[PDB]
Amino acid sequence: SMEQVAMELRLTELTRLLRSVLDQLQDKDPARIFAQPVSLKEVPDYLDHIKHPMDFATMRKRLEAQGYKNLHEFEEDFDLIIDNCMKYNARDTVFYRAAVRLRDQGGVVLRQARREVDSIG
Ligand SMILES: CC(=O)NCc1ccccn1
Repeated sequence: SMEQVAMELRLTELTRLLRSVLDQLQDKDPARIFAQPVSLKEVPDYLDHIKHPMDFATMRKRLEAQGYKNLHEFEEDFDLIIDNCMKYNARDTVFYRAAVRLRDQGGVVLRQARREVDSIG
C-alpha cells in the first residue's frame, strides 16, 4: 500500500537522524570503552551481574536493520550502556568515569534530537 511506503520512508528518515545521533554520541567515547560488547571470555561472570548488556556496535547493528521504531527505543539502549557500566564498575574506575562523561555530554545531543524528531514529525 502507499501508506506502508510512506511509513517506511519515515522510518528510513528516523534511521538517518539516529545514525547521526549515534555517531555524535560515540564521539563522546574517545577511549572506545563502549564500542564493543563486554567480552564474556575476558569477563566470564559479566552476565551474573548485568542482565541486558549493550554497546555501540550492537546498537549500530539494530540501527542499520532499521530496528529502532522511535527515539525512546534508541535512548533505552544508550541508557543501558551507561547504567550497566555504572553498576558493574566502581566509582573510582576509568570505566565508571567514562560512563558519567558520556551521559553528561550525550545529554546535549539527545536533547536536540528529541526536538528534531518531534518537529520533523
Ligand atoms: C564497559 C565495561 O563495563 N568494561 C568493564 C571492564 C572490561 C574489561 C576489563 C575491565 N573492565
